[PDB]
Amino acid sequence: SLNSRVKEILKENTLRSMQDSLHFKVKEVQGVLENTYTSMGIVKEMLPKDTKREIKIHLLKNFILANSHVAGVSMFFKNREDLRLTLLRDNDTIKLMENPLAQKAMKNKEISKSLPYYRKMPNGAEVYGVDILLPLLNENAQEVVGALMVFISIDSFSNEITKNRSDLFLIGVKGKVLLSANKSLQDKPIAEIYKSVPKATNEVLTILENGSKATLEYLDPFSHKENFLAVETFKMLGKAESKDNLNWMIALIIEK
Amino acid sequence: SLNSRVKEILKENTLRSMQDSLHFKVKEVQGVLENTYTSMGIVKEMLPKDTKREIKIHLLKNFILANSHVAGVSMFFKNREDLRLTLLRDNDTIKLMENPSLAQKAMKNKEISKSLPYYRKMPNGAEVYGVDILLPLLNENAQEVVGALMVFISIDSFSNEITKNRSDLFLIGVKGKVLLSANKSLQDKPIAEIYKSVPKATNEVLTILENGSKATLEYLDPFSHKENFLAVETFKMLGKAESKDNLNWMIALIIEKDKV
Repeated sequence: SLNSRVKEILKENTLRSMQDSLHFKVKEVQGVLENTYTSMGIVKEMLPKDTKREIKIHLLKNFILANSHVAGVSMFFKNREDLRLTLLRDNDTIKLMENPLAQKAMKNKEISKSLPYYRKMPNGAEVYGVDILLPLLNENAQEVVGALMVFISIDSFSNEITKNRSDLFLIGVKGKVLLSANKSLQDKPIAEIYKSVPKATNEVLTILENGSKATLEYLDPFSHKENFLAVETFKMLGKAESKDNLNWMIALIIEK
Repeated sequence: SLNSRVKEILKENTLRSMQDSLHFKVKEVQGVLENTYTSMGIVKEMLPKDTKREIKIHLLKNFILANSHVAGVSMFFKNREDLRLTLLRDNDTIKLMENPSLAQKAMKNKEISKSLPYYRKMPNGAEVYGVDILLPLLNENAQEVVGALMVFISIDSFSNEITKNRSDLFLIGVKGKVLLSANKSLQDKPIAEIYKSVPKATNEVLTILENGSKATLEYLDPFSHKENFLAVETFKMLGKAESKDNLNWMIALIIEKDKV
């Protein structure tokens, strides 16, 4: 008898310890984004200052070199044709000459972000990432003079999500898998992938809209064994306010 | 027999659990520090570029405004006496001064250096406990040192992570110096002396500090006169950066033994 009272107490503790482990991982991903956004704020303020084009390229280059999860940055200046540049990682950085999200951002004077997409890199590879768009202001902090685009590599979060583990999912807009040990799931919705357990995907998709966190059980269509699932949301753009600031999600699974 | 076996089992789970809680706190503190180390790396690279004095000050102002645990930032140029400036937090604003800004050794070293903890006089008359991180500024060819950037990290500002809404955590530094705890009068004192009534405990902690490990133990608290569990964990204060001046800091977590 008391065996069975012990087994329900231990299951409670398994679920809560799983939730703590997920929370630790969420904070780790938020802290990567926050390191990047701190540097990005400083570049945003310094890029429109009264500096030669070459200073500005040094600034963008050192921003990317310092931020491992940034795969490229772009500046566009309204009234300067020599300040419309992209930098992308290759071995070090490659400079290349030459906009709805950016047009929006300059007009609302507000940080924007794109949906996840693949972008080609100097060595023919394709990096899955999101653009973050920021207005650049003149000295008086009122006139918009340009835009800064930061390409955040979602693949870079392999250091946090898939490194020596395969039990973690990074989930994004509308249930899309952004990153997971199984690269075949990238860019596909959990509603498609996990159609065999509709209560689960729909409980998960609720938590993703509502923010919040939760645990459940579901039958994994790949392993065919029963799995504990724990999910937890955070705001990808952090504090901000922008209409574009959505919940991302990290999911953690454990075989029952 | 079932009761004792289960009680030992629960006790290990409890130590293990407070190590998890402490590791979380260590990564939060290291996250805060990484905000600053990433951006001071950019500042380090941009400062000696060919820009006007007024651009260099804007960059320093932006750097300190964006890093809440930075309480002062300074630039020194070997050959430009107009670029010898300090920005200090003055209550809620920033205060520019041109004072006479170890910094020798930093410029001779070409690696990132660090001071020992000290009490810095602030413009509002208060003293802030922190450390200077010193970064050399290199010319174009990355080979010759033209000056230094110094970043004063306020240890006191980690109260948000260590002592806000709790009193069970300690930040510990060089040779067991207490850097931050809820009992303000421990600051800057060695645990060897604070906890002299438990010499086996301090010997163990001090050993973990030098070996860069983690552990748990039990000790009788000289202040509450109750027995405590104690978990400790070291981390490299400068994080990923190689440096002669790097060392282990530590966070410690205590819990009254008769509450778990």
